Amino acid sequence: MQLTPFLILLRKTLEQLQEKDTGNIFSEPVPLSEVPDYLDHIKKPMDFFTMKQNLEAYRYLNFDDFEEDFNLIVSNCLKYNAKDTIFYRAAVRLREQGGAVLRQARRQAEKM
Ligand SMILES: O=C1CNc2cc(Br)ccc2N1
Repeated sequence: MQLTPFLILLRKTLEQLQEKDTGNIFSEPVPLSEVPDYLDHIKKPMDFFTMKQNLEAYRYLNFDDFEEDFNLIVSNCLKYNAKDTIFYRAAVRLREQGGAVLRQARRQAEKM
């Protein structure tokens, strides 16, 4: 496949995913000022802005690795936060809704 169409597809998929983050709690790195003990539990932080940066740095050359970092956004949040928190439920919703976005984008990818 050709790189340029693939990357415009990842750009579109990334904005579709970011759209699901209505609370805007995944679109920027978790502020270590608000959450000082965060990197004590979270080995690799991830967020949609970082993903965009990674995309443009050509770090995503297949959907698996793109999807890998999205999954980090979700799993980091499930790991750090108690089940009874808004944050945890947000991550579950993102897993669900983002999963559907990803399945479709992958389908368009398979077409390529
Ligand atoms: O796990 C998280 C996801 N994002 C976030 C943003 C702020 Br602001 C504060 C805490 C978190 N924790």
